[PDB]
Parts: sequence; structure tokens; C-alpha cells
Amino acid sequence: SLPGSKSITARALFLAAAADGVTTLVRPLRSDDTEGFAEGLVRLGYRVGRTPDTWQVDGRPQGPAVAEADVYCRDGATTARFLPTLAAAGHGTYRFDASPQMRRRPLLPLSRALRDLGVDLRHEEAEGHHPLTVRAAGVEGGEVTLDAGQSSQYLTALLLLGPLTRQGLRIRVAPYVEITLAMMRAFGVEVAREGDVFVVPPGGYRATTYAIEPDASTASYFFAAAALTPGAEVTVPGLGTGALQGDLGFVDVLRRMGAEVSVGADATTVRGTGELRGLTANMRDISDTMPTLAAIAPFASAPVRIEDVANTRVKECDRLEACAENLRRLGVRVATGPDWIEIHPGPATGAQVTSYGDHRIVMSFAVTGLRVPGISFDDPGCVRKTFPGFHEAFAELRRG
Ligand SMILES: [K+]
Repeated sequence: SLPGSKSITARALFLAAAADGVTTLVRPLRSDDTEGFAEGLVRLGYRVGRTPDTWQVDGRPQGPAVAEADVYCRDGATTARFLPTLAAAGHGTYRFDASPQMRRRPLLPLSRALRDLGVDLRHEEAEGHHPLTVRAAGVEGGEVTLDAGQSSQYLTALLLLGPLTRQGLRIRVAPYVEITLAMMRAFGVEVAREGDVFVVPPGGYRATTYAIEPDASTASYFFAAAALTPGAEVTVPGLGTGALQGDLGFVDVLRRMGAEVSVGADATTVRGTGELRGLTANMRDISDTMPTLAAIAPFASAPVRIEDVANTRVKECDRLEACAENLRRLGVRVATGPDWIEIHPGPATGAQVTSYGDHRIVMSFAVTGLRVPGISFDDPGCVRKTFPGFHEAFAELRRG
């Protein structure tokens, strides 16, 4: 059972808190950040009930119940940005703080936008940082110009705030934004975009039962393992035809290679057929899964050419070069260009993978290790960047 998407869980917790009615979140990610979010909601006077499978939140359209509170945001970036936003739309006096390490991560574009919008927010130490104090009296709404051309969480916080304002928002400023808008639609709000302005209406949200998708990028490694293994089947419940995450599109590549791929309404099944046919794939819009394909290409029937992936070179490591370097260490011939990589299938020999600290390099070449004995990693712990239990889950897949 693969973990829920962190960024989808974060947005869903905000929506569950802010909506009119009782929202049920199905399979949310349980992390230290989401645990602190839930704890902060309870401190603010929201009712939060939980089982191992579902969280239940009584929405508060007018914000926190308590008139005053001290809220500790722990180490969680979502908690540190979304809870002050929720509180700012309510009515009371709220003193926020974070761990000494999280205090070092400011949120100035968001706090500047809230103050532009009339919120009495005060930074107690440096501008932009926790600790900060919100003397909340709702948000009127209207125009605001956000200067967040970097982190995506600030625009998403303002979008999520919009329906809690009295007049709506006109926010003047990416896959991340389309996911936020689709989730707001599931909670009953349509957002319109006019040029550089997002036009968000007032009137609040409608509570619902909302299932959190498993991380689809994490799912790509388990789908690939099945496509590589004749007769093996992997199903991921919660990734279906209406899925918000673009990286589910990786399975359409696996189908083109000859795997049996069934994308159902509520689940996706990949079954290996023994046929793994070479192809050219434009992976511009699913580029986080480019390494997943590079790592099974040694076993294809013909060259695998991955095109339009300039974006993979400018991650924290050049993932195009890292894939080529590791494939060559395994004995595989590889050619590269400015924005493409071409992998020529043939026998491979185990070696230590140079990860560059990149979680996707480790997870991708783990799949290669199903068929090539003696693959190890210089940095196996870097998978914790997105999936702390990856090595356990993949070991379980191997045994099955
Ligand atoms: K103002």
C-alpha cells in the first residue's frame, strides 16, 4: 500500500478544515508534518477524528473556534504556511511558532500578500519568519499581487483562502496550480483564470468525502517492475482515470512497450507480458519518471530514446547525465544530446550506482536490480526525500 501524496494531503487538510460540513479524507499521508497540522487544528478548536484509513474534520467556515491560541507548527512547512492562512480568515488572536530549524524557512510572499489584504500579521523576529502573530478579523478580499515566482505553496495558499474571503480574490501573478484548482472544484468552487489573474469567488466550500491519491511518481517504480516481469501484476488502488497527478501517464508508456495496462475508475493495474518493445518517448510533461524508463531500457527489444527532457538536467543533479553515467557503468551503451537520451539494450553487469543524493536515481535503478544481480547504491538513504519506507516496500514487491 503506497503512501498518499504529500502535497495533495496538505491541500485536502486545508479544504477539510474550511468547508461547510464534515469532510472525510480517505488514505491521507501520515507524516510528522500532517500530524502537526492535525494537532494545530485541534489546538485551534477544530474537531478532528482519525482511524488508520480516514480522517474526519468538522469544517469551520468562519475559522478557528477559540478566541486565542498558541500554535506550534513543529518542522512542517505545510503547517507553517496553511495554518496562519486559515487563522487569518477567522476571528481571534493566534500566536504561531515553529521549531528552531523551521523558523529559518521564511514565508514572506505569503505574509506580504496577507498584509496587503488587510490582515494584522506581525513578525516577532525577522520579517517573513516565525514566530508571528495574527490578530484575525476575516479577510475582505479583492485584488492582490503575489510575488511567488519560486515556491508553489504561496500561490496555492492564496487560492485556497479565496472562498473564505468576503468578496473573493483576484490574485495577480504549472502542474501544481492545476491540482489545486481541481481539488477546489471537488469542494464546490470554480476558479477562473484571466491572463495573469486567478479569479476566486466568495461563498466558501462544500464538504465531501475526498480520497487522497497515492503518490504517482512513487508508483512508477512499482508499475515498471511489473512491466519488466512476465506475468507479474501490480495494482495501485486510488490512481484511476480521473487522476490529478500527471505522472500516472507513465503507464501509457509502459503500454506502448507492450505491458498490459488497465486504468480503471478507481485503480490501475499493470501486468508484464514478456514483451518490452523499444520506442521513442517524449517525456517533457512526465519528466520525474524519465529515470524510471531509463532503468528498464537495458531489457527492451530496440533503442529507447527519451526526448524533450531539458528539464531533467536542471534538477539538483543533472538526471540525464546521472542516468547515462550509471547505465554505462552497468555496461550499457548510451548516447545523449542537449535534451534527449538514447539507451541501447544489451547485457548488464552489477555495480555501485552513483546517486548524486537523488532519490529517483536510487529508486529507478532498484528496478534494474530485479534482473541484474549485484546492484548497490552509494547513498541508499536519499529515498527518504519522498518515501522513507521505499526499501521495505520494494523488498516486499520482490518477494511477491
Ligand atoms: K493593506
